[PDB]
Amino acid sequence: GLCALRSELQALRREGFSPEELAALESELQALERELAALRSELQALRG
Amino acid sequence: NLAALRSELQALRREGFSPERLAALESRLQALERRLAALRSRLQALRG
Repeated sequence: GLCALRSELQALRREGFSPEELAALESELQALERELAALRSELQALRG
Repeated sequence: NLAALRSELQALRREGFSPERLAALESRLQALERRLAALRSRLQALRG
């Protein structure tokens, strides 16, 4: 799940994977987090 | 919890809220889920 992928990247960073090696994966995860946050705020806006 | 989000979307639809905004959000949720599983796969290839 989103949570597990977040914990997997922390693990990879703990195991010595560098930012250049993970930049594309970390930036994709960040965007999905932010898109999920957006969807939830759209729902609150409808309910509002 | 994307299942929860889907449940909220369907609840709002039953309650008469903007069917078109809800459709647009459902569409974005599908696209987000496609990228989520694709990211999951890329991480699995690295095998920690």
